[PDB]
Amino acid sequence: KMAFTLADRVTEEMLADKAALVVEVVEENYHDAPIVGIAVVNEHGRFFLRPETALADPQFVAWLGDETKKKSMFDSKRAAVALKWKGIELCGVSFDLLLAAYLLDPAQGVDDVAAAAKMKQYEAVRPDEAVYGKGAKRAVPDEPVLAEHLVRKAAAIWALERPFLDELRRNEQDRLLVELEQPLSSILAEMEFAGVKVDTKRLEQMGEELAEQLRTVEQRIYELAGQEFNINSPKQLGVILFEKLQLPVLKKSKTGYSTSADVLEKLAPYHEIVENILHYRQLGKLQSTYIEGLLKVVRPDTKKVHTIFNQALTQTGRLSSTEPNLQNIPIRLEEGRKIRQAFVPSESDWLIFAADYSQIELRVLAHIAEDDNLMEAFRRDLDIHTKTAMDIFQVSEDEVTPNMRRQAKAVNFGIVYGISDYGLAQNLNISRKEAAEFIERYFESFPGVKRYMENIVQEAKQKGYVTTLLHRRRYLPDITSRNFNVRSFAERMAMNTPIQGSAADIIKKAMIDLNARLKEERLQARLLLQVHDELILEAPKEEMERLCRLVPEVMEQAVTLRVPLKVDYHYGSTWYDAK
DNA sequence: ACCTGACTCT
DNA sequence: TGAGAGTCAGGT
Ligand SMILES: OC[C@H]1O[C@@](CO)(O[C@H]2O[C@H](CO)[C@@H](O)[C@H](O)[C@H]2O)[C@@H](O)[C@@H]1O
Ligand SMILES: [Mg+2]
Repeated sequence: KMAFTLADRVTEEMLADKAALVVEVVEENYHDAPIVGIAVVNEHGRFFLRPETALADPQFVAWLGDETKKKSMFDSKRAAVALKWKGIELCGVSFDLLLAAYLLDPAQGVDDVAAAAKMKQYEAVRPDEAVYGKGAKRAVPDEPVLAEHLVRKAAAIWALERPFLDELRRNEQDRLLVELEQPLSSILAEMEFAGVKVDTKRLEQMGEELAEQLRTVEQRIYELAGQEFNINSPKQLGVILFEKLQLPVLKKSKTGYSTSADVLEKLAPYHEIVENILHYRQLGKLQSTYIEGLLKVVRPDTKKVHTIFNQALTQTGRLSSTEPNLQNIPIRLEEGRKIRQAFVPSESDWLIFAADYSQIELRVLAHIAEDDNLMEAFRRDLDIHTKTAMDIFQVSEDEVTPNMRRQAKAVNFGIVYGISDYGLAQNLNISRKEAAEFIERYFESFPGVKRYMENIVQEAKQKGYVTTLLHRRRYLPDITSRNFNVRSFAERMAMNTPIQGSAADIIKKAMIDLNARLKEERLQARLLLQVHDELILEAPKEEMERLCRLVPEVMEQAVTLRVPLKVDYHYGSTWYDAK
């Protein structure tokens, strides 16, 4: 039972210039959430503070906001955002153990102090799930149990900083932490806190129209089935399709009949019900997920959504986005794309500005593989899919048909995401054998890419991991598996992670560079969102001309590759219009 | 409360 | 026959 002072006032010895700090927010969504307790561990001791005391104390608040008073934390964004909602600035966080653990091995799934500490044989700290419980039973425990937990977390941070930093340095990842992921965390905190304004009235009227179209289609489906059933139950729908209407079973799921859209598209010729089911699902997804789902997470006092970017989750160095996920808002189909008309600037006379990299992943591949053909294509700023078609099919540009371009694009999608010949076969509705032929023809036209793929798979086997341009790492222990599919996937990930992960590295560095430039230029523009290869901002209408020049340049110059980077941009009165 | 299947994005 | 994030409805 670890020693500490349960303090009832802040003292000067709590305000040392180096500390482990815990500012505990237990709610999963930390926006405008309570802080339940505070712990400080430093050279003078271990301290627990009640937040109503600490956060009302001017000296404690000044210390929190003093850049020269250095703090080590776990998940500093969570604390920084919760403090922002209370009007308190957190500065001086020089070490974030969450981000340190994530960089060392994203596959460990570190999401609490205990999990990080276990990586270095430190077990004098309980998992948060053990203290707070889970789901319905989740609760803040009584003060003695809470205070000991927060102090043990602070103690672990204090003890673990040096070994984590030492391993990062050995991995050549120390700058990645201190110069890239930590500064980014502050930028993400500001994006999240600013939020995105939503035109809820427009969403509600869309919901009304959708509801009417769903009722029409649903009724059509029942008259075509000759009975009512739950269309959203793949079990009940499978009985109607495959038993009652006797449609061919072209594919199964672990549990029953497949009703995936690609299966359904093949069955459309047999019965009118099928097109109606596909339309019902399209409309229902928009209704349940992007109208109703979105409305439920808009804050009613300000009509904004405040996402949380998980910076320490994905295996490739991408962010993820939650509550709402603003990285999967519809765009491909025009009916869904209209959802974007609901995402508006937060101030009158402001506009939405969106800038995206053109083919960043294939450009990164050109650079890392040093493929002469691919590097020449991007040096000419060619349409990469048309050029890929010319090469794999050996035809001139004016002989490339739409279908040839489509198939070439699919081969390029495959390379960008590292999918298998089976995956490409499925995407193109062709045999595995034919997909393998496509892939072989690609390697004849891009032999540098082939050499890269061979060379990286050997490197992953030898080292045990692969790396990205800015030294992000992904371990691939399955590369030696005696199971063909398992090993093949690891080999694809060896090839793919440096492409996907380097693209994540670049856009992160661009975000950092852009925030610095916006401040230097005294612009009011602010970053709202990142969507993997694109950045969305809002700014006064009077700043658009400057941003047209500034934002693409900053993004294009974030790194210097053997090929140029190219950024496209658009702006308008809503996110829909920034196209 | 977790799992499955379907669907959205890059 | 693994790209992998998040969300939803249904269903054990
Ligand atoms: O605060 C985000 C940060 O916390 C973790 C747990 O360490 O994720 C928690 O919070 C997220 C934000 O709501 C949730 O999506 C997630 O389910 C929850 O565990 C980290 O994974 C994340 O980086
Ligand atoms: Mg793009």
